[PDB]
Amino acid sequence: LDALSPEQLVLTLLEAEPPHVLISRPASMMMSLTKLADKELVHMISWAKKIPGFVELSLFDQVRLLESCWMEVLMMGLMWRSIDHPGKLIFAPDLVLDRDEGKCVEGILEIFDMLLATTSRFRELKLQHKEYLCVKAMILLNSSMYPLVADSSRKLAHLLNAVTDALVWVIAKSGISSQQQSMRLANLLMLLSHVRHASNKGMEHLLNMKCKNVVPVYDLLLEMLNAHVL
Amino acid sequence: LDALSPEQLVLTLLEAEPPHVLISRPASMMMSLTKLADKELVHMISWAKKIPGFVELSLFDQVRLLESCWMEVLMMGLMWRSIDHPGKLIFAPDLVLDRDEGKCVEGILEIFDMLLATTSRFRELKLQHKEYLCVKAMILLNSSMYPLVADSSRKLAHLLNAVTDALVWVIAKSGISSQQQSMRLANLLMLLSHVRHASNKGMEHLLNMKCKNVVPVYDLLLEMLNAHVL
Ligand SMILES: O=c1c(-c2ccc(O)cc2)coc2cc(O)cc(O)c12
Ligand SMILES: O=c1c(-c2ccc(O)cc2)coc2cc(O)cc(O)c12
Repeated sequence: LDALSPEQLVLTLLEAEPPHVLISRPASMMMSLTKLADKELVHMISWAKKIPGFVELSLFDQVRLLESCWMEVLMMGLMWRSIDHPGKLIFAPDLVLDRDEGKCVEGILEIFDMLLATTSRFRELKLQHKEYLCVKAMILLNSSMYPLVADSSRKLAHLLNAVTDALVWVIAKSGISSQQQSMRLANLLMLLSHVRHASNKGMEHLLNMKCKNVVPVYDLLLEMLNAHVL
Repeated sequence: LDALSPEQLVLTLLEAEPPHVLISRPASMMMSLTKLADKELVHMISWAKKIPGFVELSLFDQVRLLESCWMEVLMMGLMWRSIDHPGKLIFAPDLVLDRDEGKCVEGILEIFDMLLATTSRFRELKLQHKEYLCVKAMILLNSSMYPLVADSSRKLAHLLNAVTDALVWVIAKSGISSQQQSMRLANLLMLLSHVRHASNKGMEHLLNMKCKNVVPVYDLLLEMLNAHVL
């Protein structure tokens, strides 16, 4: 029970943060974004396994959550990396793209603008480091409704409730009024729907891409998940 | 300021609820769903105009919110209508479909299952009538980030904050602990991302449909919005 205690949970999530990922480049923008995502997924899996209680979930729930959440978690990390730089998306060290470079690939400008506007909202709310760590973990745990709708099910609700309690604790430490605490929790959680919207649009765009101009991220992810079951 | 007061706001939303809509039927499932949506949009516009402060927003914000939110608001009303009936989707009086009827149209079963699982989550949480009225209005107001990221912008934040305060008031009246209040607010708002996910999948499916087997809902909606500007 103390591993899921707020201060301790926050500090555990801080140490599970993924490393810096480089594209390390030797049709090009899409190849770079998909190659980058495949490299980051490796570390996302590692991060998930470090969230207190995640590996105590059934294997079925662990895999369903990872397969559903990947673009959302990737995009939430992108938004945190780009928070202090209006008009820029810091995909990686590295791979810094300006909004206007989205004009070169059909369908991408729309996705860049949604990403930049969501990032702007988190900048305006002055998202804290401790709040970002809770939110990103909530994105993985709230990704698939199925796992919630028995032993493993009880557990997922409990785990999502503990991260939420941590977020509530972080907001209370800010010293603001009870009304303002309630409002800040609502403003942050309403933004989760905008991160989900971006991920859905990104996935739709990727699925509409011609196979030759892209790394097959999803199939590579499934191989990773099979590789981690065996 | 008292029009946006919690008890009064809830009671105003209750009276702005749309009427029952019938398909009134004289390739068929998709025609029925799209004909139904076009009829409901007429009343959705009317409902929006009755939410305190909505018509005080700039015309640009009113139209952007309506164009972005339509499938989400339609689907949240569907989920409320179907809440007490596992395995059934009560699209309208009527037009009651069983989960298995989704098997007949390609791509629809996936959307029916997401709708039925989200509906199941709201049933498990025992969503109250007063909570549903606040949530549906929050779905319209949180639909587009753009309008938030000056006079009309200030206003949208204020309006979204008032509905949120109403929801917080409703949850507090339930008598549960402060921790439980925080947790219930989080559980409901996290479900908004699942309603957004369903709407995105529904829109993608509709856009992939062959024009002859569907009513052109979106173009009809734009005509309604132009018809209401003029
Ligand atoms: O944003 C992305 C990303 C992406 C990559 C790394 C990140 O950290 C975040 C997103 C990957 O593939 C795409 C593929 C697409 O077709 C469209 C997209 O917007 C993306
Ligand atoms: O669910 C819907 C609805 C719909 C209709 C009425 C409602 O109250 C809610 C959703 C309309 O068009 C679609 C069109 C689609 O291609 C797929 C869908 O799932 C839908």
